[PDB]
Amino acid sequence: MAAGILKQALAMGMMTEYYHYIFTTLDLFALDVEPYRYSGVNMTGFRILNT
Amino acid sequence: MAAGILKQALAMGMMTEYYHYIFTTLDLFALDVEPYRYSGVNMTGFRILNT
Repeated sequence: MAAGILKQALAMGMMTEYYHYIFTTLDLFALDVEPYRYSGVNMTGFRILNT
Repeated sequence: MAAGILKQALAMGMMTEYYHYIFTTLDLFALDVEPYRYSGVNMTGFRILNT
């Protein structure tokens, strides 16, 4: 769902330095983040997998 | 070139209601505009082809 909602957020001009998103999911690290890392959004979440 | 520079402008957070782009090209009408019409940017140009 998070991968899906991010695409919609991009389309909507909401992936910028103005927005900060906290993600509840522990599988945050599984998300393709290539489309968003250059934009300046803040995405924070948690990870229990000890990589 | 215009099709190409628009993609870069989107990536850069520059296809929004704040920006107005005038295009010199007469083939403006040939551009896939599906990625940009919902965003609020202003794109204006000319067309000599009498459609």
